[PDB]
Amino acid sequence: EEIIWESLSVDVGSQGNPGIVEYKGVDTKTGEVLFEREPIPIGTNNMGEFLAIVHGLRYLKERNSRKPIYSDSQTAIKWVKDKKAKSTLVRNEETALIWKLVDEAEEWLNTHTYETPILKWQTDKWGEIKADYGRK
RNA sequence: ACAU
DNA sequence: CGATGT
Ligand SMILES: [K+]
Ligand SMILES: [K+]
Ligand SMILES: [K+]
Ligand SMILES: [Mg+2]
Ligand SMILES: [Mg+2]
Repeated sequence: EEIIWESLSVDVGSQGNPGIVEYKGVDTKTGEVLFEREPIPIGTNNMGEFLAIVHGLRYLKERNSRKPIYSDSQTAIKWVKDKKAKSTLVRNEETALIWKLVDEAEEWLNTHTYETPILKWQTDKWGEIKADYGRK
């Protein structure tokens, strides 16, 4: 329908999938970058999209903000709703860091509360989410 | 199929 | 063209 401009938008960026994963959150209205995660050497697109939403939840909660979060990831929105990131990525020494962060994000969700609406960014209608990395 |  | 996901 209408974009809710008073919101936080998040997105993953990667070099390969699986590959190097990062994410960022921006003010939907202004494009101001509000947070950026240091690149993680191996992860998946969906793991990064999940981490980005959870980081957004933590960021808004710390600031007493009731703004919604936009994500373009059907998968990550569902994983956050379920409090469970159902990634297929093998757990081995190479993937230990991303899996540690995902495990810690799930743990945060299981021990905290939030009312933040997590909304699907409608890329087909509105173009690329404002947190997009411009790499595609 | 749809969403990345 | 390849991959991650419901
Ligand atoms: K997109
Ligand atoms: K991109
Ligand atoms: K597929
Ligand atoms: Mg995305
Ligand atoms: Mg993007």
